[PDB]
Amino acid sequence: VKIVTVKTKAYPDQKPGTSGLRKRVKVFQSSTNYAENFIQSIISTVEPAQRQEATLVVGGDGRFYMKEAIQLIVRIAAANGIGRLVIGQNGILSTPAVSCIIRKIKAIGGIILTASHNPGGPNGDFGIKFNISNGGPAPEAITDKIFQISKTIEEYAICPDLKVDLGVLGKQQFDLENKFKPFTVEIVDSVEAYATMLRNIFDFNALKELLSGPNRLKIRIDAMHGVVGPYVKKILCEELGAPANSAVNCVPLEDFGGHHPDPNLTYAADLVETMKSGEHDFGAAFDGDGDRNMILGKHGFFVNPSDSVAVIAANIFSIPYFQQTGVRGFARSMPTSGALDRVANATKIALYETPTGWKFFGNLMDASKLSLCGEESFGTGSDHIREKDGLWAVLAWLSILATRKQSVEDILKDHWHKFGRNFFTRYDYEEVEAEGATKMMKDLEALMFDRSFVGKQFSANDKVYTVEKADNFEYHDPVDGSVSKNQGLRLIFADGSRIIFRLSGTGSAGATIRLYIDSYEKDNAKINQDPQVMLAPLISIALKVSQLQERTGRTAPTVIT
Repeated sequence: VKIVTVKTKAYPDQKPGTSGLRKRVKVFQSSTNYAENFIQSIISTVEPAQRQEATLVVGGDGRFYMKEAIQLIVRIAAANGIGRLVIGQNGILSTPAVSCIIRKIKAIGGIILTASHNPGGPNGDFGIKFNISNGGPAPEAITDKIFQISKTIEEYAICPDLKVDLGVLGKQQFDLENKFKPFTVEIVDSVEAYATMLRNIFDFNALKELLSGPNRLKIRIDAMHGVVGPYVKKILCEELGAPANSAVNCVPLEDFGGHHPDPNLTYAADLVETMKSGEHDFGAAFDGDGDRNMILGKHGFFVNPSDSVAVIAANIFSIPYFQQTGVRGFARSMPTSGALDRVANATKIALYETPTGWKFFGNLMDASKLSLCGEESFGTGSDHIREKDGLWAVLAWLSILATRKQSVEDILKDHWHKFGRNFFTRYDYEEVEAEGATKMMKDLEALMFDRSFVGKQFSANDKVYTVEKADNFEYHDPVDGSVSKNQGLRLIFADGSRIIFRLSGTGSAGATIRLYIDSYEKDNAKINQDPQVMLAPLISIALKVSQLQERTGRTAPTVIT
């Protein structure tokens, strides 16, 4: 194989965010050398003397164009001095799977081809996420260095003629012009190391009795035609024994079967109606790269992502890994409910309120300060890998059903009687006109920081809402030193209820308003009722204090969660 150098011309817009460079498929296949430039810039943050001994892991959610880009990663990595590439079979590797192999085989990092829940196909989205040696996403110092290089890149090295086969397991070696050591491409099965990790974390024997034995928990798992389908089939059906019919949408399709792979009540509607009839006792959906999850009980009973991290924490010792490893810290992002705090306070185990996104979670985990973490945006994880893990949340849930022998609904009623209930909902007011929004935020801030704001009685219906605290949330990371300022506007009442305002403003399209309401109820009688009824007093207080119908003219939200 020949090593060629191609004189290219740099691109202005290749700024990789916390979730890698995400750009619609069209840009990648029509903008000459866009992919090449970004791949050669990623390879370039890796120091020459460290390249020959370096192994990079490669793989992605399976969406359209993933195979072309992998053949690009191989050719450039080869011509560039990279010794070895471990590619998942067929290029398929899930995001929690790639984190798992990087850590296992001590790889330099990995390149993951995924655009998460964002759709795929020719008129779909395409991303290139870079993960580093600890197995987690690259941190800002590395993402910006990729950025500066992609902006000033003049030329990139490639082996044009080289073409590995992705369906063949095993090792492939190639010889590169005059280079003394050969290039190794190793095709690994996609599920093996990941299931070997899960085997030592969970008690597969109890789960096999649950799913196969006379009692048989009749489950329903929808993998929405993304990367986790292979993993459901191999681990839950073949190894654990669940019927073949338990695994819905489990064949990775390039266009995700023309649908958004987003684990929520709106997009996993087919699973939600299927759960309503009553025949299944458990259901779950996952996103395109397998790191987010939706738990469903009997008849469609929605288990809220904030309640779920708290249920798993309240039973965490039912899982072999926690029994042997110990629980060294709990964590949630700030917009997520206070349910996890009610569980954490019942113990001498530390809780951390952090901004949105994994980096906050990751650093605590590397500092040996975090074992279980969750986000209200269908995200759950632990320190086994350095990314979130959808199927791990499902096996943790089946591990709690196995031990408990109660239905999902019963586990939650018990939970709310022990810990009280944190009613939670989330209103997504997608894209508004920036001036009104900034006004609403500055107004609110002013009003919130007053000498008479605090302690004051705000009210409606059965209870009284006394403002115990009110700020614009900022975080000082204990590990990398960064300070994330003005993360969200929040009103905190004395009973425990909260209202968080978060403005996702885009200097390209507009400004999205995310309204989060967390309302703590401790009464034995009010705990089991409907969330929108119990949350309406605090939602109208949020519209009456923010003056949303006023400054941005919006009446109802785009989405409710």
